[PDB]
Amino acid sequence: MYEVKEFSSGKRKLEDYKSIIGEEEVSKIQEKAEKLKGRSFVHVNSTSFGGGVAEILHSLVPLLRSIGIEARWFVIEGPTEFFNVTKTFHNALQGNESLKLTEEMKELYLNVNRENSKFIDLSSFDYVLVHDPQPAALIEFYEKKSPWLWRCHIDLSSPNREFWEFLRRFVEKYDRYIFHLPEYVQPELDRNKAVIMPPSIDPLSEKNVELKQTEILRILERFDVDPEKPIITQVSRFDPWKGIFDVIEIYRKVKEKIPGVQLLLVGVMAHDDPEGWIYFEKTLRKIGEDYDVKVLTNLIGVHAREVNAFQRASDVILQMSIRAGFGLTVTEAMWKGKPVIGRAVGGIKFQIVDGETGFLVRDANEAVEVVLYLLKHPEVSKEMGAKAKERVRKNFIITKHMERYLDILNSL
Ligand SMILES: O=c1ccn([C@@H]2O[C@H](COP(=O)(O)OP(=O)(O)O[C@H]3O[C@H](CO)[C@@H](O)[C@H](O)[C@H]3O)[C@@H](O)[C@H]2O)c(=O)[nH]1
Repeated sequence: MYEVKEFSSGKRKLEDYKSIIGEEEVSKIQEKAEKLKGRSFVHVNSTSFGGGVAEILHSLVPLLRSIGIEARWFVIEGPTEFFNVTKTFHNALQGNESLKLTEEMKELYLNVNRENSKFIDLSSFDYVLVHDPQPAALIEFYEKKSPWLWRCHIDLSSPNREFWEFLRRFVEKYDRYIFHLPEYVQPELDRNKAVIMPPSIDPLSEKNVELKQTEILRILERFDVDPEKPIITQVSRFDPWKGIFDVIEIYRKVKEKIPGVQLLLVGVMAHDDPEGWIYFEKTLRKIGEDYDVKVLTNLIGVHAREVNAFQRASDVILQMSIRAGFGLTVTEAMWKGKPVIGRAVGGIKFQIVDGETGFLVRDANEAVEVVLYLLKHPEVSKEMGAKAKERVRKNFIITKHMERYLDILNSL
């Protein structure tokens, strides 16, 4: 079990966001952090590199620090054989009731947890937060003296029975269980001690920070995107249920009335995700040689900062997921003032205020209508975008994220 000490976002402090949330909110914040002044608020997880959870803590910990709380972040150490099992635990918990949990695995898991628990006495802190499965087992290797919080970053409405009955012996312990949406909350738990906390976006990160016109254009000219013609875009992982083929249908139907429209299929995916790289190949084959369609991924060098450019350069953003988690991509788009068109699923139904900040469609032909509407009526589009930005500012920003936690500690 290592520790953060440093960070990457730098010395992020509530002040760096003053301009974004106004002083009344920075105040309202500091207030809620006085009643928790000089306290212990530790975070534990699998890694500080790959992941959004990691990307969130790098900004969140410093932030908690600079507000009066002695935040601190410890990570977990383990051999490949430990992560692979957890990779399984993961997909097991998110459905896929074909994986088998065995004693070899249980022993390994619990042991890794028993060991990494002999490095830092977690029970000594005023409050403890454990992120995701991997370290859930820690809670039974110390005697509770303070509240323990379990933060879940995955779905738990239909988990692999075998695996949930095991993990649950750890989760049921913690004082509160935190889920992104009110659908990931397993019944085996006590709804009274459960907390809904949508994730958030950090306005100042690579993925969401305001770039300069010139850089956007460089990134555009680099992947052959014409900023002078209309652009529609869907940012998402390449899997069978993100509506990627529907977006292609939409782009084609729209293209009949607007022959210059361009479709941007953006998406970063790990090199060990065959499932993903196979749907990716399938997509290119379906698109055929229509180069007005740009398939942008990390293979070709697309990353957070490039994705940033692509979203900003878009006229309309789509998210035709058929099955979705919270949908941070919809959030980023809303932050950049873009009207989103998407399906009523998971987090997408909660973020989009139909008719106000974007539209919720049921199929592709309806998605086609609104895309043409918006394209034809830019001022309207600009409107929905502004509102969408406000919605995020007031609801899904890393500061409203923290303030949510602060609310959780004063409620213990
Ligand atoms: O191709 C991609 C895909 C994701 N992102 C980033 O990831 C975020 C969007 O994530 P979404 O695409 O919102 O993530 P989900 O698909 O909703 O993640 C689901 O699946 C995960 C496991 O794979 C679970 O842990 C989550 O709880 C579950 O919601 C955005 O902020 C992006 O910065 C990219 O930049 N490019």
